[PDB]
Amino acid sequence: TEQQIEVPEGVTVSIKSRIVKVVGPRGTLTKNLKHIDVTFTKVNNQLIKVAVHNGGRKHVAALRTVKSLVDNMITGVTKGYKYKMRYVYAHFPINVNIVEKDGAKFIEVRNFLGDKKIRNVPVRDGVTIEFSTNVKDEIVLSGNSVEDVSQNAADLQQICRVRNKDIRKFLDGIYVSHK
RNA sequence: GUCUGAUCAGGCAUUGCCGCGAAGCUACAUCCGCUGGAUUAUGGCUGAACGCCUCUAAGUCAGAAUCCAUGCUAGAACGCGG
Repeated sequence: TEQQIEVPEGVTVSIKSRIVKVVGPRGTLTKNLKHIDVTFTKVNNQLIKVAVHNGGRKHVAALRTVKSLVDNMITGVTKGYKYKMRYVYAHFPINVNIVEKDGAKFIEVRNFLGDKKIRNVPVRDGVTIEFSTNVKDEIVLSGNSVEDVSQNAADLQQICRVRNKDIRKFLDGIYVSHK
């Protein structure tokens, strides 16, 4: 089938082959968007329209999602999402520095479990990670994208997953709060 | 023990006669030794198939000795080539 997605006043959508751009005051975000047959390069003024002729189970998947991610990219570049995690610790005081001053496209977790060491991961695109107010448990991501924003949830969770000691007993772990 | 005439001074000979070191070599001994790339279980990330949902169909990431290259020898098919 075919679907329609509009664009408001202070946003400019521009799909140009599979390469998409959505423009907003936070940033301008690129991903790709094109499956088998389906042509999303049909800009009818405001309405960007996905259209395909064929159907089928796995085929209808890439009809909806290319429609969805342009609505999600406008919410990302305009408003900004907030994906939610928390630093948890058992006894030892888990210490964090953020992507400002010291962190030059990296975040850090030190004193995870009983580390004298450090478990380090980089960060993705133009994500303005809002850790703390004064001090908080919660770290909360926000950026210009949708994907790259919560990718800094993935970055931070996997690098210090509770592996070498058990997750069940030892409660040093930065788990997800909710999507 | 015997010969060189004898004494004597010198030789053969009995495994290097048998008793004790340093050339020449060595240990029971001396010296030395881990770079980048590709990805899996697994966990997530945006988002489906399928009004909700979730790692995959579009889209997109973190990730294992071994894998793989660093380190040393070599008939362009590898000793290049001035």
